Amino acid sequence: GSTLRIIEEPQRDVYWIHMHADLRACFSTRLVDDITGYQTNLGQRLNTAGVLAPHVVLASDSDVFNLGGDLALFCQLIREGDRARLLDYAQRCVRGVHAFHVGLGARAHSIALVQGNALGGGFEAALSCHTIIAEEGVMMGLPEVLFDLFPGMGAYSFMCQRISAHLAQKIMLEGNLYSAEQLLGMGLVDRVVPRGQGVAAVEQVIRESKRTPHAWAAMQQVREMTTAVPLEEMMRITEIWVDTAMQLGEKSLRTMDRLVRAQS
Amino acid sequence: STLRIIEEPQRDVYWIHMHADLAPGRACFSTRLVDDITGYQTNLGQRLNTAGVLAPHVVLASDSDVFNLGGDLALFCQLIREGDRARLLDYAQRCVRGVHAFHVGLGARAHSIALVQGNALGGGFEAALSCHTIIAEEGVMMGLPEVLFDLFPMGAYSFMCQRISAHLAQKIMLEGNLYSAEQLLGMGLVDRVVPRGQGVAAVEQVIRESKRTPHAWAAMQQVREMTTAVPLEEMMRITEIWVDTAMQLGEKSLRTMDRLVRAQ
Amino acid sequence: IRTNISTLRIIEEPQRDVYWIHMHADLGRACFSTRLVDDITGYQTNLGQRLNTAGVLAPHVVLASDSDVFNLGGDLALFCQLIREGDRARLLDYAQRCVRGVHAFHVGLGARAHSIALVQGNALGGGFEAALSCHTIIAEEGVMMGLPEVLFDLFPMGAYSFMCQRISAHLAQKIMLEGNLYSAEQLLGMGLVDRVVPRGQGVAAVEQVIRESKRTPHAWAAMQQVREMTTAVPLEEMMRITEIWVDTAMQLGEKSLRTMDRLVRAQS
Repeated sequence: GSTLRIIEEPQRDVYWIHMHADLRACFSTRLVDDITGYQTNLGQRLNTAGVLAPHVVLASDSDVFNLGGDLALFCQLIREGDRARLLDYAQRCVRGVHAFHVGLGARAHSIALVQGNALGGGFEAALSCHTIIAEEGVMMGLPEVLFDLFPGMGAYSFMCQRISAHLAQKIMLEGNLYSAEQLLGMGLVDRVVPRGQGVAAVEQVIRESKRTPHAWAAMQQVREMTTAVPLEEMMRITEIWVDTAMQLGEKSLRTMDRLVRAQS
Repeated sequence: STLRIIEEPQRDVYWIHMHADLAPGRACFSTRLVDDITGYQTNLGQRLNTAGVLAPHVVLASDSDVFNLGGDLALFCQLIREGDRARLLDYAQRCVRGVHAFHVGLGARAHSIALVQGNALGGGFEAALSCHTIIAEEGVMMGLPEVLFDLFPMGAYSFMCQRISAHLAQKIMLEGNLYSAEQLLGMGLVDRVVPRGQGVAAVEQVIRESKRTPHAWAAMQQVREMTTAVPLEEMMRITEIWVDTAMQLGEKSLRTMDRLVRAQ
Repeated sequence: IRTNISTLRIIEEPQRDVYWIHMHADLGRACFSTRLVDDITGYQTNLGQRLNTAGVLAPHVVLASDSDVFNLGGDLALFCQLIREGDRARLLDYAQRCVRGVHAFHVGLGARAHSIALVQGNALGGGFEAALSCHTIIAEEGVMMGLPEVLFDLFPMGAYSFMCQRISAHLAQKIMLEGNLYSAEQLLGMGLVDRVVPRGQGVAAVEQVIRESKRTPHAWAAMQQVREMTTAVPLEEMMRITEIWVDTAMQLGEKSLRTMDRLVRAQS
């Protein structure tokens, strides 16, 4: 769990997950394992304690939110032809984001606090939460498509919850980066605040939300039988993602190599 | 006794005016009102089918200074304090049958039109959303403020998702805000907004337009049935969720509901 | 099993896997005549087969028009003839053929192709639906689109299915029933079209979409696979809707039929 800085507030049942406590700021296998590990642990305690409508905040201790998938790993596994290991990584990432999407199995309120740039998997992670709070500037998008890498952490599924299937498709293929304000007008982020005011915004959401715990839980039950993204669906999409990733040529791999270096 | 019905078999237009019995009490969905509405719906629907009338029109309106204040809070408090889940569930199921009937045109592929000339809160707002066309007069306020005392909203979510994103629908349902007709129009939650006292004229305009394309309307309804229509069974599973949550309302929520009844 | 595919003017660029289909090369009114529909479906199958065999990744197919309008929709003259003769069989056959044509664009000819509709003239009824079936719609200023046929009680195919991909089910219904015509600008703000450009700049706009899109072939193919298992409109669904369409069409009254008669003459 060295990759995470955890702050737990049992009294009010608010829990903070800070990524990149070990520090590129990406979803390394260690970070993914640490996140899923904590999600499972926290979810178990919440269930066992019978807590109603807990809040879980996803944040970052880095100057960026999260740069997405572990491109260095992708290049290694693709060049080695290790589909099995790549698929496993993808599935673990999906379990992570889906957990936020369904409230860790504890009907929790997941809040993404984006105070830096969120690219690829990073943007997907934010979209997996119930509420997205971003500061100015910040920059969010899936530019990885520009070297022909299909987004692999539920971008389409999560976006369709907020926008049309067609627009979601356009955004995913275009490879553009959007400002927090642009995303707000697009309905992809919920609140935009000045720099350094992110945490304050999160507290506002919590305070307002904590006044309707049963209503929240009920809403979550309804989502579960209606609009919720099925984990089984996301897994079938990971098969598509891995198959496409494994077909990346050296041009793409080399570009990914250069990106890692520039960011690292 | 709770309804003032005006039938025009000449042009197959049927007006349902709620709250005819008050002409003194609370303008809400009392058990009697719900029974009266569902009873008439079933009767009219069967009559229309037997007569084979194509694309009839049914208008939901109110004779009170408000459209409808929603669920019978006075009843809820009684049943909740008595622990009578059976009766509460039965009430909920009857309400769902009523709103779903409007949604599917009474089983006669009719055109449901909600004429909202007064405030529509909770169930009242949901009733309007269950119709195919919502006509509101300037100044009118609609919303689901009951969530503020932790009472989950019926078919609100189901109906809203027909007009807006699942994400936005969820946010609206949990915020507990009231919206003006003007705002609702820009949000896509109401279809037409006209000056006070012009509501009926607006309804007649919709009727005239629609009556000029009966076969096309019937076809559209057939398509809806095999695509986007909200399943009755789905709404009936949601009632289970609703009752389970309602039965857990604390004393403070009950007192708040008590006061609201008195005030209204 | 290849076979012969003059209602179309085809321009193929295998050098870059781009293929242009220009409707109304034979030009009566610029609508979906039985001849045009057969020409389109025939070419779609031929090209699709070639693309599949070649294993080409993310080919582009452009639907355009050589007429001053994009497409006026269904063959009203044919409808009136069949309806008055009570020939449901032939009417249904026509509808199903149209559905196969539009669905093919929707699913990229079964070769994961990127379908682009270049609308430089009015697109009515089937014409508007045809554009909505594509993945990208590029329109020029001044162009009007809509489904005014509903006005004489003719139900719009897959218009509803295709619109629900871009807008709410509720708004789709209203647009489907109102019978209004919308400008390219209006459609853009509504999310029903993707880009609006000045007159005569349509082709340039298409080239721009293609040039940029060609940088992400594998990504496109993957997206199409996801669409297939999630939000793509099933051919089965459209076929069931054709039954509803024909049953309604066969019930058109004298007034409607006469209105259709005059429309054909006016447009012709």
